[PDB]
Amino acid sequence: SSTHPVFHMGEFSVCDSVSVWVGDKTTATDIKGKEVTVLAEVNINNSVFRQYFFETKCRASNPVESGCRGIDSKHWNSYCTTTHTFVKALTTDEKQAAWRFIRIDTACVCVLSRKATR
Amino acid sequence: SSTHPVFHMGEFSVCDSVSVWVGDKTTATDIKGKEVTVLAEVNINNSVFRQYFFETKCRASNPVESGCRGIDSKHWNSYCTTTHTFVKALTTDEKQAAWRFIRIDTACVCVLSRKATR
Repeated sequence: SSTHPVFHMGEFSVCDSVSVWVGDKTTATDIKGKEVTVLAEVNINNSVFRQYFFETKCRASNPVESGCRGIDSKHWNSYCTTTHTFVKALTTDEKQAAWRFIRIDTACVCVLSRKATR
Repeated sequence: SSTHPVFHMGEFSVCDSVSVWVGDKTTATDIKGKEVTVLAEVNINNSVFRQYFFETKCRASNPVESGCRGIDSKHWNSYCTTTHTFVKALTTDEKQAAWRFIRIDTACVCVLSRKATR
């Protein structure tokens, strides 16, 4: 059936990623390597904001049984790597809410390798 | 010459992306569609933090003259789309610094299309 305009003449990617705005994140690692308790809402003094985090995870580490879709999996070995970044969030290491930079999954990238070790 | 272990037996992606931590971002659009002046440092009351933004842009919209590297550009048409996300930043719409959600470039994804219009 030709009743499919490729979703939206595109949109599909080499790998399937899922981006979720997580607020129920209770723990995250700061850039300094500190595992801290993350707050769903930022309580500064008299202001509460729902911050949330856009965590883009890999739905599949290998959309196809060889690597990524479209990729010549004979010369190129592929896998979906979830990239971690450090985001400015109000987090508490114990009983002190402070603005830190915590690692969240920002994207899911398909990496290519020539599958040739040296 | 075989003096190349594929950089790090991988790392290379279908598309070339550049992730920069920008602090000199003076303007950004809030999720509500408000063009606001972005501050390099967040001045709340008596606390100044250097926030910065991780903007991952596309170094090339088409790494190869057909689509993306490895992709069968005969059945799949490809191009690198820079994904925009809204990040919680202290921004001023004029003379009021407030925590808003501004669109930054978070990733550069290679999208695939069957190059077949319906």
